[PDB]
Amino acid sequence: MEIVQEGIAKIIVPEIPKTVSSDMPVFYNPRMRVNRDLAVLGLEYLCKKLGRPVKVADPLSASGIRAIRFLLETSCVEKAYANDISSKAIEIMKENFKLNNIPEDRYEIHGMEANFFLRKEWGFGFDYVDLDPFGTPVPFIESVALSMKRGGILSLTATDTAPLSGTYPKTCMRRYMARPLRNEFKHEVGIRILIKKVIELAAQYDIAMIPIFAYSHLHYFKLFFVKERGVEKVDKLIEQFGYIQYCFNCMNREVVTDLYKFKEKCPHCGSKFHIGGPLWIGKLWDEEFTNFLYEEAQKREEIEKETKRILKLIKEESQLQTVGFYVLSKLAEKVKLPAQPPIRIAVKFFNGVRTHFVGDGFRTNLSFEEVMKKMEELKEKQKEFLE
Amino acid sequence: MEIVQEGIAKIIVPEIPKTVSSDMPVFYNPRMRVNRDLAVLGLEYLCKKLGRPVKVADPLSASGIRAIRFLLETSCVEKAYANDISSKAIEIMKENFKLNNIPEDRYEIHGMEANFFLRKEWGFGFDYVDLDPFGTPVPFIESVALSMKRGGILSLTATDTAPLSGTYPKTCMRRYMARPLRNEFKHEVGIRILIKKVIELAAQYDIAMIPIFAYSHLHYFKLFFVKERGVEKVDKLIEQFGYIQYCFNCMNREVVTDLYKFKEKCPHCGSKFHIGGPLWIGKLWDEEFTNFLYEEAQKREEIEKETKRILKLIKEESQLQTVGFYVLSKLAEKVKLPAQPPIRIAVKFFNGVRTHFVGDGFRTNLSFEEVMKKMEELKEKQKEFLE
Ligand SMILES: Nc1ncnc2c1ncn2[C@@H]1O[C@H](C[C@@H](N)CC[C@H](N)C(=O)O)[C@@H](O)[C@H]1O
Ligand SMILES: Nc1ncnc2c1ncn2[C@@H]1O[C@H](C[C@@H](N)CC[C@H](N)C(=O)O)[C@@H](O)[C@H]1O
Ligand SMILES: [Zn+2]
Ligand SMILES: [Zn+2]
Repeated sequence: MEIVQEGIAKIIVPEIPKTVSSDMPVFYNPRMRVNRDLAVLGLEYLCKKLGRPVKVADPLSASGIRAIRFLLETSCVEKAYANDISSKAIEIMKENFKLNNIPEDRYEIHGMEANFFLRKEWGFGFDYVDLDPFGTPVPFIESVALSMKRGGILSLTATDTAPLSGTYPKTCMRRYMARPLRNEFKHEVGIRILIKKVIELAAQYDIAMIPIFAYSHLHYFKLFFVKERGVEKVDKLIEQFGYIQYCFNCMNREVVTDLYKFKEKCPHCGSKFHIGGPLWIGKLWDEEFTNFLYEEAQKREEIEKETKRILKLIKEESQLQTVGFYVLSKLAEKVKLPAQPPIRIAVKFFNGVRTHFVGDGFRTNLSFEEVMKKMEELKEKQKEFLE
Repeated sequence: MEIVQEGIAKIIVPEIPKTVSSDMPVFYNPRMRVNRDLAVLGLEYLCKKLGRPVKVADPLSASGIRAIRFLLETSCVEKAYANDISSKAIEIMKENFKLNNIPEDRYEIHGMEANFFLRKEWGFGFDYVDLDPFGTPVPFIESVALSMKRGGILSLTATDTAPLSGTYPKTCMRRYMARPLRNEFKHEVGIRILIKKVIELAAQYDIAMIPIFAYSHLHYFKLFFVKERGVEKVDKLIEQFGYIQYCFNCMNREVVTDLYKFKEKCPHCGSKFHIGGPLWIGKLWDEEFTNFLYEEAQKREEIEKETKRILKLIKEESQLQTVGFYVLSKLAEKVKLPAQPPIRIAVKFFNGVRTHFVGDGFRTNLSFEEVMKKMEELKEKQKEFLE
């Protein structure tokens, strides 16, 4: 119905509405461009790390765009295995591979349910898997983990951000077995819950799925994991499950890994100290992986400018990783600050860094009390020097 | 190699060792007789409840004994679907169906991996599934839940009792995401952990798998679940997840569902108050289902006498359901009781009932302090009337 270009790929896709959401359930959504850019960069990383030809899986392929961009824009793909349960998805996919002049022996197209596709007796494990569902990836996690080769990377998307972010808490509990927190850093809480779920499902088979990258945008989450083996590595991951206590009155927060250590009342203002989790309380970014993504992205003209800006922000963010973050406007509303300095400047007063999660958000190693003290010191010297 | 009879069935099986464990990994284990008796009784229950022909699944069939006994010893099986990934398992299974003169249109034999077998596009859901693995059932739970019809019953076995019972705690955590308790009621803790795992895996798909029967013997667990639909029912199940605090010094125990409520020290003796769970803190037995099993068992000559005795004990036990139980010998060792009355008599002093879990174990609604008080009152009137 319509021809579009993304990166080096050209594809035929049904016409899409004048405007779409980031998680729009259409055959091809151009707003997922950043997502696919990241997936391509993540694969190139593996190309450079393994230094050999890899086999990649695209179990939920639709137009075939991801598999195609993998083949066209990375150096090491021996063969791409694309799949979709939808028959017309398949037809379109076929024509799209041909449209990009991709040799037949470079790919396989299948029309199976994704779990069956992944669990086929291939005789080999996948080095790279991109799992890109509408909604939750939960139903496919185990099959992906089992199908992947040791040291392989998973490119993952989830669009069920509403439950994970606290809009629908009972729904979140049913699917992820965790209590969410609908606060100023709700998207981070959501991502950490998702990570926990991925890890525990793989852990059932003594597979260690280590998170190495996180990205939140509007109504989707983007994660990367690397698969490893050994019960000790699984154990290490599990040890980094925990909870976040958070106060809606004053925004105080605290990480708890010791079940004996929960506090009913917020030590700051005495309001109810809510509990979020259990969830991943470890790092959201592997420094080296993240740095590579950024550097490699900059060498590619076919990578969106936005992806490059986001990666630069995430690089900065990855150097001061914390559980949760602060939002300047909300702190300001709390202490009535005369004027809010631009976030780039604001973070400096807190020895912090910007976060991609929210425009005026920031991470810091300072304690909550210290942060509030800084909010008072500022405002105090703002008012004093105001004459 | 050898012909054996179990119930009404006659089967050919490889010769087995002079002696075997309850969980012996052989083609056919006669020590699982009680397990299979229960499975047959559970199916007849469904026969009487639905009053129509049912389709049953035996995804891990081996000799075919369960499917065969279902067909021969119950009234309502329209068709049995048996499966095993092992080729010689298949050969044997075929001959066994013929040996029992079962009409061809009454069964189907498949040689697939059990998850693929279960997830086949059958065009119908299974009314009854018997899942009988060596070790953990975890890898098959989701496929079973999805394949089952609403209102269908699951007959489940697990033989990985060592991790669940606290012998291997890190292994338990990896597979079940729970801390076990290697105490006097360790097998109950293990079962409640297993139940929790089953529920949460089904919950991922908004399926409510309600436990209705539990049985622990030596090195295996036997559970029954019924499948239901509706997020509210799933919610109800999740609400019955919780923890058990237990003291190894004095055997004090307490159920905690409120994360804020954990105590570091045992309120009785001040020793460390350990935490087990999260796990199922609800009922282990549906009264009606359990009663039926017992009554129906008594009408069947081909049902083991042992199964009948066990069911009678469980019937008694199901009328006073508690989280955890006490073991007389261990309490006695604690307070040095002159003589331990037979458990049948002992339970009366505690307003309790016997438990099938352990010979001299008992359940009671009395608090720990009350139990200990009874241990002191007894011993006191034992010594006073000793002259
Ligand atoms: N269970 C399933 N098995 C296989 N394919 C599925 C299944 N469920 C959904 N799909 C396909 O899943 C695809 C999901 C899409 N979000 C894929 C998007 C694609 N990766 C892109 O970047 O454009 C749809 O094309 C569905 O047809
Ligand atoms: N993944 C699998 N898919 C299908 N069959 C399997 C799988 N793993 C193990 N099996 C078969 O699982 C069976 C497990 C047995 N414990 C079955 C016992 C049988 N239910 C009985 O009562 O005698 C073995 O016969 C294996 O061949
Ligand atoms: Zn507060
Ligand atoms: Zn104690």
